[PDB]
Amino acid sequence: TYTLVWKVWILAVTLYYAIRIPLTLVFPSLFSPLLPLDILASLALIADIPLDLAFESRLPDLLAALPLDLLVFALHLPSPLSLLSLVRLLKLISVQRSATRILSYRINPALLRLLSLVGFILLAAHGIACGWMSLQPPSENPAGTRYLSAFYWTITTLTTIGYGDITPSTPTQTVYTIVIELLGAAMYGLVIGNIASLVSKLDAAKLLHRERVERVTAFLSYKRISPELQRRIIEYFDYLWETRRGYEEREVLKELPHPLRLAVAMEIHGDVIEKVPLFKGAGEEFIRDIILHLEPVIYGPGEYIIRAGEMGSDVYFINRGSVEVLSADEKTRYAILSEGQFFGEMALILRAPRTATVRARAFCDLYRLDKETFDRILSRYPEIAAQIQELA
Amino acid sequence: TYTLVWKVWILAVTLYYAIRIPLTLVFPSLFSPLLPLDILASLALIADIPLDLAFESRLPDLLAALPLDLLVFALHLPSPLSLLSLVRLLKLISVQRSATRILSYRINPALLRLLSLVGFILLAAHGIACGWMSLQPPSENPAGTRYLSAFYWTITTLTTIGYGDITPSTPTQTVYTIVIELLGAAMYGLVIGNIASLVSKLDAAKLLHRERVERVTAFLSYKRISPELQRRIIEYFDYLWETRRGYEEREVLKELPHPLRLAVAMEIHGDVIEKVPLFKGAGEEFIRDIILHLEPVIYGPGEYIIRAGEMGSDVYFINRGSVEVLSADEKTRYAILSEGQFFGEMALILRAPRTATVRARAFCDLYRLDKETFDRILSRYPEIAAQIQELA
Amino acid sequence: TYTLVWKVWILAVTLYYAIRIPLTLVFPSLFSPLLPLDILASLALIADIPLDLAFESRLPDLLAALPLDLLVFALHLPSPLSLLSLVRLLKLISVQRSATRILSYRINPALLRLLSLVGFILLAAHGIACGWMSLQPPSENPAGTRYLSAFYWTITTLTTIGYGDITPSTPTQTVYTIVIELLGAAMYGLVIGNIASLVSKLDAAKLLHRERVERVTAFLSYKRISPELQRRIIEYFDYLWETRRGYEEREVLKELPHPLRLAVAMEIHGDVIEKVPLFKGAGEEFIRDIILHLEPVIYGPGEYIIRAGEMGSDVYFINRGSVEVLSADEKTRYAILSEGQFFGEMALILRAPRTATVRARAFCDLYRLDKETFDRILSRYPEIAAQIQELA
Amino acid sequence: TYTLVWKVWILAVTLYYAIRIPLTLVFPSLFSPLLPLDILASLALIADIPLDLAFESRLPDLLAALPLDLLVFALHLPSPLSLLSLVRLLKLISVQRSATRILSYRINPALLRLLSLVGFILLAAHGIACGWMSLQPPSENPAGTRYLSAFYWTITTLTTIGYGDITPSTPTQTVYTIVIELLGAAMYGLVIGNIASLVSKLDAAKLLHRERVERVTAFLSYKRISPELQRRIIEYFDYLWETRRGYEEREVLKELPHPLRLAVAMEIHGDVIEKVPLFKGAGEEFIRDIILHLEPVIYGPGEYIIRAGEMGSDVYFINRGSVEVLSADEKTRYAILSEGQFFGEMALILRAPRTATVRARAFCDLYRLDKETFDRILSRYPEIAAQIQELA
Ligand SMILES: Nc1ncnc2c1ncn2[C@@H]1O[C@@H]2COP(=O)(O)O[C@H]2[C@H]1O
Ligand SMILES: Nc1ncnc2c1ncn2[C@@H]1O[C@@H]2COP(=O)(O)O[C@H]2[C@H]1O
Ligand SMILES: Nc1ncnc2c1ncn2[C@@H]1O[C@@H]2COP(=O)(O)O[C@H]2[C@H]1O
Ligand SMILES: Nc1ncnc2c1ncn2[C@@H]1O[C@@H]2COP(=O)(O)O[C@H]2[C@H]1O
Repeated sequence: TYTLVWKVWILAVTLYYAIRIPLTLVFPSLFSPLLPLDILASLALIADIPLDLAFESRLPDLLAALPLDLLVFALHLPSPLSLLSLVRLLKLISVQRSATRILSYRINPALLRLLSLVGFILLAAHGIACGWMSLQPPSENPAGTRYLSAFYWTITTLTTIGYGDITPSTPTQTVYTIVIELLGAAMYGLVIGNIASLVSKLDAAKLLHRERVERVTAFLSYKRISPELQRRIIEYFDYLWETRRGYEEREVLKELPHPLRLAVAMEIHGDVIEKVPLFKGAGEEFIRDIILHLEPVIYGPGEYIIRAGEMGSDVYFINRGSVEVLSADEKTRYAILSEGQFFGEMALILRAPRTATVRARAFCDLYRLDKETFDRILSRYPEIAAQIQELA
Repeated sequence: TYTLVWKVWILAVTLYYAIRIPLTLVFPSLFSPLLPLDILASLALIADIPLDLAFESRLPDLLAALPLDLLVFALHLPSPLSLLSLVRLLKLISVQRSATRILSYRINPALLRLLSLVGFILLAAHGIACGWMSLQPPSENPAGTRYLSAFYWTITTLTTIGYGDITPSTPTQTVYTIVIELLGAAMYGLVIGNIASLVSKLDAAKLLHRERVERVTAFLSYKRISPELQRRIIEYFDYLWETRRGYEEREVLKELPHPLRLAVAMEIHGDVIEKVPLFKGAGEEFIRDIILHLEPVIYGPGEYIIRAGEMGSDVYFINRGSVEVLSADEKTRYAILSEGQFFGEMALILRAPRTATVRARAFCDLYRLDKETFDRILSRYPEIAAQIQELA
Repeated sequence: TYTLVWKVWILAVTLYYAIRIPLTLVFPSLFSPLLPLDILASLALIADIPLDLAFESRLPDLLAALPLDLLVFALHLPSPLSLLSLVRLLKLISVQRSATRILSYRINPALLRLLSLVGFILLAAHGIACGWMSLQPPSENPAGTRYLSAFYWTITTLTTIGYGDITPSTPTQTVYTIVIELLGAAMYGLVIGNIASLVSKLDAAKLLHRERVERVTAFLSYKRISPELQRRIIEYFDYLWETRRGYEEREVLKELPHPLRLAVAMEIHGDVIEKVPLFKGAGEEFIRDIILHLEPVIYGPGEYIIRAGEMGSDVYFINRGSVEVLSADEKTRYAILSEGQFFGEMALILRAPRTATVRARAFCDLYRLDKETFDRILSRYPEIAAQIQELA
Repeated sequence: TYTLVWKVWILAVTLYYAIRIPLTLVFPSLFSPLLPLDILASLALIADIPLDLAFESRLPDLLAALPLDLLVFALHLPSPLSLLSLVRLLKLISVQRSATRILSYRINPALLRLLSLVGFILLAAHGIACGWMSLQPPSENPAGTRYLSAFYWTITTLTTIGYGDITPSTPTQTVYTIVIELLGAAMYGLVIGNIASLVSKLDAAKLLHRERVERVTAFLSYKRISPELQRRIIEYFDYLWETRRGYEEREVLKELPHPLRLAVAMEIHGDVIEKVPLFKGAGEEFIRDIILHLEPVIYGPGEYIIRAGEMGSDVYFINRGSVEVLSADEKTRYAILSEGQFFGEMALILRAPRTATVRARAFCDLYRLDKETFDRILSRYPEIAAQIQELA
């Protein structure tokens, strides 16, 4: 974690060069008072790439490492050959490359891109204000006022607002302004594109659920389905949103490898499976096969799970909801079942008519094992199969 | 439904503070005439969070609850310590959080976001106009004219229009204007991004259908398909758009749980299945299996459904279209079949050559059951199987 | 096709009212010279809704049908009660609703939306210019110059350019300008959103193919695949783009119903299947099953289709490419096969070692039938099965 | 590769006409000094379409081929009939059509579209500046200053900045400015839409992986999974990003035809399969079937692959990771397995209890063959089946 301090220090040093270099290009006086800071930052930049190689597309580091400054401000070079101090502003490409990889997971990449673009735009605005100040007529005005005027002009130009109170007066000013207008239009377009991209991907799951509900409702409208069934479907979809944001269990768990899927299935269904009379005293591999073949099914309130008198072929394990066991005529409540329990266990060993009616109080979200998968998997574990056959 | 009145009242109170607080910051005279309303709103805000806890990320409520105003306007504090009345404008974060959850289902979330952004932008424009009025030279002008001028300046700045008739004159005005230009560019970019996001998701189904038609047409172009077949396909796809917006039945009904899917299938196919000679007097579970295994198929106008003399293995139930039964030589019309009827019933009990030719008048949209699924499911209901075998 | 003329005439009439009504509101002189056109358009609008009901959300038609004009310009009503002539500009909602449904299939809906927005923006600019002219000081200037000035001001405002040479002078002008600035920002944001939506969906297939190629190349990079195989894959993907725009046959034909799929398969494979020694003299249903079970497979240049000495279980039908039959040692060319021919026919009746080597000159794009599907489908047609068994 | 030189030369010639034609329209003096270049470019354009037909929607070529210039500048035609020299600027449509097909694969098409739009915008700005210069009052000013002023005005207008220092003065200037404002708004909207489209599709894979991780984490949050399992899943997903950018092997290899899939599978698994005691001396087709039926599975660090005492039905081939073979009580390390080796080979010939415990050091990324697929495919190769049965 010691490299984060070095990265932050390098960011501070490059922001220092970004602010001072154009400012001292405009004002050559500011070179002796900030000399020790310049020397210290030059050493830091020289030593950075040794520390970049240790504990790990490269020209920017070499070009910003060597001190092309400290000589143009010492020998007092002319304007054409004084702009070679800005090669040290190529460190930003590397600072941004480091920042986009030491924060690619905690922060949304679109937001990181937008923030980096905003910072680059502010630095470029400072540089453009310095360039505008340089190519101005010499007048006796305070330096702060002349900076606040150049910065006001460049912010007015970059935002495409264009008040017009500060305008070009010389042909060189006009050419510079044309260039700055082009870059300002490009940068504002980039900002708008970044914002539009950031906003498009915000509510993806809500929009997907809304489109699914609209498509289902339109299809049921075509098939002339009664309003009661549509109301039940809309209440289901709403409950799905308020519980799992409209996500089916089967599609989420196909995004995982076999060991992780097995671990999740065990952590969900272990005690509930283990505490079954039929399967107690059986091995762990048989339990794993069952724990891997349970199919999620959500039953709405008042829906029929098992009806009295039907043949029946499935067993159900309650995971979240509640259930009422009732008579054939639905006059007497045998029992109320909650989490951790099960019903329909007397169907994996006999194919007899069912013994009661099962109804749902609220949304159930229970798992189900069919007798076909159970018989399929029972072929490879004959000991249990014998116990089941004797039980029958 | 009593909480909606309270939410609307809280919205009105916070819009009141949003309008009055900056206005009375600019004009300290407006504090006695609106004193009872201020007291009443202060009580409402104090009592709101007791009513927020009952019948249900929290600091904004506490910071807006306490009256940091009513003292800066009573003791006549100076400008640095007079801006502590605006902490009560943090209630907007909670009003927006309530609005985005008491209307997340009726309104498109993108539209709600755009409307909330527009309201926030108007409130911010009022506040920025007040701030611009505050840092103006003292002159004897009517208050309404000075507000209409500050509001004109801030609307001109926020929209990036920039007429330039009203411009900064002092360094403080220049700094304030630079800040306002930056926020105006950000807010306009946000508005444009919201509008682009809202417009991109408008005609999703039409675009999907258009891309499917284009891909199919291009693929048939590669395979050099005759124009008649392409014309038939385009007429089919068009009928699919004018009926179900280009949606396949099988993919729509996989978006539903087993009980809801069973209910929809029963409500679609119940009387049509029930009134079959072969299956009358059979149980409800057998009917449910058939009602669950019917496969949708749309036949175009003039298409062959059953041809005379073929072996044949399927039965068809008419759902929407019309049919003409015709001779082997297609000279005599045996019958015309409409909704609620069926044909090909003498194929689930014998594998004999067919007895007539079936043609479609218009698009049919009929269901079909194959003899393989029927035989598969007949294994678990032997009583019916015996009746079928004796019938054969 | 007579309704298109009526729709175009209604569009012309409503564009006439859109241009004349605000213009004659500004200039009350222009009411007698254009009186017959106004009467004729009023009759046309009165009679339109009788013709809207015949040969087929309704208030706009009734509100634009009755002549609320022809009285405000006849009795010379004052300004508050003179703006009731613009209710007849609600016909645009219906003209646009008709246009978006009589051209929803020929034109891209995004382009139609953009064009409708542009037309509405131009009409609104004309109306806003008229409103700006109305609330101007009375001066003796030519009407054309005053219109060209109001239109210049409104175009400068709506585009967010804001030259500033024409600016408000009165409080009413300032309020009107604030409103127009808000609507101009909204309309420009709408235009930008429409353009971004139109441009995002332009090159969908090319982008999908590019992402597939990038993903495949990156995955092969991880697995350290030799450059020759990567080059072969890239040449394949390129050929897929230059032939079918990167579309797999199997996914395109699952977008069609069973009769259309059968018709396409017959039109592709009919003569090629029919002219097979093994299957000649067989029925049409057997041919249909084969024509429905042929699987597309593209072989690259120089690839092995059948190798000498392998067991072999498949038959291949050439559809587009060319093939070279060669010896076990690949020294002698037995034959060259083109479209309409086949090879490997002596594998659906015996499971013997193969008799030659098959190589591809260029990309083949040939179909393949396995012996498993052939045996599966041969169970239900025993006569052919007997002929095959005797042939073996 | 000789056509690229001709295309570049044609691009240079059309950029020459784009710059000179409006410039010599404004300044009729510049027609004799550049006469030989004009003649040479006219010959080049005349000869281009012969070379367009050889070594290969056409009107632009014919309209730009004939010299409608060289006569309006020779006979000194008036202004209405002097604007017929610009028909030769229709060559740009063909230059762009050539550029969008000789670089559709190396360059992102969105970037190519943006660059072409930028170039067209710069050329249009030059033309608009020339048009603005033409309709200016005659004054004695240097030509360069008048161009730099017209270009400054058109760049200020096109970027929607609108300083306002240069404004219309005549009605013709006002109409021209209104037109230019409309085209500038359209072009800036097009640029913003292009940038937004380019930025939306940048980090597609990272966003897909982020959404998968968010959905999985939310679903596990609903099911109340312990933090240890969630931490293991997040470490897995992270390793998947740092290795294959979040791509599953099975979905990537379904994007390839059977020969390419077979070649990739052979190049991945060949030596590892070949060096197996059970399968040595067997044929190549049997090896191909195995090499086609190996299923990828990634095991995390510390995960159980084979547990001592279980029945066991699978064999594993190590591809990338490392493995530790351990005792039933996990006290003694039998061996450490690296790339190119395998374990569990004594399960495809007997269904005996396993003989050791297999654990993963780091992420493994190993392949697995089940005994069901092996038995399925062993039916069609009886010789090996006999060798396996005798081995058992
Ligand atoms: N007295 C009871 N208490 C709790 N559950 C019961 C009772 N009687 C029946 N059931 C359950 O109701 C089911 C209905 O018939 P099954 O064969 O599915 O198996 C039955 C049991 O799971
Ligand atoms: N006279 C008739 N009226 C109505 N439908 C008929 C008549 N004759 C035959 N059909 C139907 O036409 C079908 C053609 O042969 P099937 O064996 O499919 O079963 C036949 C019946 O469904
Ligand atoms: N002389 C030949 N001319 C054309 N095709 C041949 C010739 N000999 C063999 N073939 C084809 O090459 C195939 C190789 O072995 P098959 O059993 O697949 O069936 C063979 C035929 O399809
Ligand atoms: N001494 C050993 N060295 C390396 N691998 C072993 C050793 N003993 C067992 N194994 C492997 O561990 C596996 C555990 O039981 P299997 O039947 O899967 O087959 C076994 C071998 O693959």
